[PDB]
Amino acid sequence: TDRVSVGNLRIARVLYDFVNNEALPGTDIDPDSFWAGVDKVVADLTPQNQALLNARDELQAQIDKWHRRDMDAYRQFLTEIGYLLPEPDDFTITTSGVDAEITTTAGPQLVVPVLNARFALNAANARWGSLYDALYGTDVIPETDGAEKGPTYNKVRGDKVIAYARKFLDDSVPLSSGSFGDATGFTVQDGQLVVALPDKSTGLANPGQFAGYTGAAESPTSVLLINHGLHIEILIDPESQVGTTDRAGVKDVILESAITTIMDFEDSVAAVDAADKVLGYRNWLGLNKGDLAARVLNRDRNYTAPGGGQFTLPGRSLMFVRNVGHLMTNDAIVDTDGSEVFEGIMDALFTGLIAIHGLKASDINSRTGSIYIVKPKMHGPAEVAFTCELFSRVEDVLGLPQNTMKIGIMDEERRTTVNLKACIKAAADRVVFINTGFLDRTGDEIHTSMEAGPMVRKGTMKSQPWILAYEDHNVDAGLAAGFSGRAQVGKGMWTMTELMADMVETKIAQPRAGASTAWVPSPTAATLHALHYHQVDVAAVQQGLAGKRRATIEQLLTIPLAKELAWAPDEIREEVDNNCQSILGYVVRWVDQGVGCSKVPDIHDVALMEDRATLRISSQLLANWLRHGVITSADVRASLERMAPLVDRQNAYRPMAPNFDDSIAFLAAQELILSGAQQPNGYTEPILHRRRREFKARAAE
Ligand SMILES: [Mg+2]
Repeated sequence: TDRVSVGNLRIARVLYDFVNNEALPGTDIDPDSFWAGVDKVVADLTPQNQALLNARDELQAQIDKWHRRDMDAYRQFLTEIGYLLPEPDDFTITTSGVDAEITTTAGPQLVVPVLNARFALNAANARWGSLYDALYGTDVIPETDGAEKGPTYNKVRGDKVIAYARKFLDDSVPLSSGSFGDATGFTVQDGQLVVALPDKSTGLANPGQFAGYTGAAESPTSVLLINHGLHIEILIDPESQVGTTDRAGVKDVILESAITTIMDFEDSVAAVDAADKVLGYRNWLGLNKGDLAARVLNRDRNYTAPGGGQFTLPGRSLMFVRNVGHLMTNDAIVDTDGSEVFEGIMDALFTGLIAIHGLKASDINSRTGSIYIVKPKMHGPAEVAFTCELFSRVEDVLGLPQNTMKIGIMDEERRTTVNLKACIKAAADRVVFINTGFLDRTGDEIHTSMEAGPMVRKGTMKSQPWILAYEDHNVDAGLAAGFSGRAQVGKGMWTMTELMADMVETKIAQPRAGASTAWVPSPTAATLHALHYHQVDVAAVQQGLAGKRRATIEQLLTIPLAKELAWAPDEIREEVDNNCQSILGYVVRWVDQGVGCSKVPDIHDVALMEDRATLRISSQLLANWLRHGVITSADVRASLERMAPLVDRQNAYRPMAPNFDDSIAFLAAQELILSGAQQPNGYTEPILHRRRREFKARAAE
């Protein structure tokens, strides 16, 4: 074959070559020492990795049985089987060497598929974004009569955008008197910002909110402000299209938006072989070396301090990289017998190696010397400790200081939720955040209690007792662990990519809940969500929550079982079509085109961002309804065949209809539902990877 032998490993040549020719040069790490290290790490930790997976199956088998055969009894049971462990002693995390974007700044956290270079670059550059563009291009500014979007600039709509932003400025950086709506000009005098009004001139209520400016102080090209640690930059140009119409010549209002971004190797991308992993690793490498070009990465921004000195602000989002979890293997590397090597282990080694470049001036990501890795789908403290040991072994192989590789803990599996304190403690010196990945968490909620009975509709999950308890519990544990000022307390994604007016009105609940960050689907969403952090003083919210215990173990364990006679025929029908539509729209692009993240309109025609987690939920819900007689196999088939044609319509695309059984993608969709109950913890990768590889094979012959 086309593999390279290194000890007990046989590395796909493309991966081998990529590492030696692109990743290693510049790290001082000799190839022979690196590969020997890979071999050693895989050999040493694989047994423990498998053991952990066996533990998951064992626990789930006991739970399935318990249901097939009272909160006090259930809780007692979970304790006996080691599912629910004792609460560890109180403690404070000790993670050091973390950048300000994580320890101090509260703001949006963007996620992007790392296999898409364009997206990745746009996301990295999302650190700064036009509020005008975000307001004008979305429904935040309703397209009422006269204010709708046309092929050319609508002056009326533009005026609404201007007023919207002027109000934002008034609410964020208050003037001593008057409002920005009446400003006529901006000047810097005695290191002070002076806003000219018609009747008089005024300074800032809090002069300290003035952070800088560009151009001559006597007539700045831009004025930099700061609120709750986030920058706001007013651009000034009386000659610009918008400026010519503004009272103070204001051209735009730029907001520091995506403070941090997660370059994702997991749920938003489809990488089933060495070739796919390499495309991802190379983009990750380009990001860290700063030379990725599809467009390029922006340079840092230069300003003059109010006092006179020159300073620079990062023009890029501080990058995290989300490795895959402990489950999957990938043939990018196989042993002598041909057994695939655990993908998570490889990601730690490769993304870690690559991350070293982001620790040096491009020919910088982290100035404090840390590598930020999000580790998803972990189940319990032992799996967290396993990840920490993996990182410890990789640092050794890479010759990096111990604890360089920090971990962003996803709280997205039930066994981690109910043992969250312990999970944090296991990574007390490496954790940089905990985040409530509500989608995966909901998927795990359904699978864990699969045998308990029919679950409530998917949409109903967002407001169930278990998830609300889960959200507050995550915050409580993080704050109790001393996260405020040391690590991020984050919350989930807003998947309705086009409903920005709704996101702006409701996503404010997250920072209000003490979350120093939350996930956004795009640069536009990051800029709009940034608004929330200007309205909410997260640092103050967290201080006020410190010490509070708002969720009981009972609330966390409250299974989302549906009540008797809960739905009507039309309601069950809608739920099935909606879930099938979501599954088919996502899967067809996954299997046929290798796209792990797509915008798929639901039964209500609302554009929803689909990823493996949204898929895990839809497939698990239907698997659960089919499992308990709520719907028949005919209902599932009919929905799939009814929605399939619509998906073909919405879309190098290969139609699934009319001959659905000839479509590998259609078959995958059907398999995910019908075999959903048998998938490990309801994970979609096993099926998705197999079907995607099958497609590639067929396409090759
Ligand atoms: Mg997830």
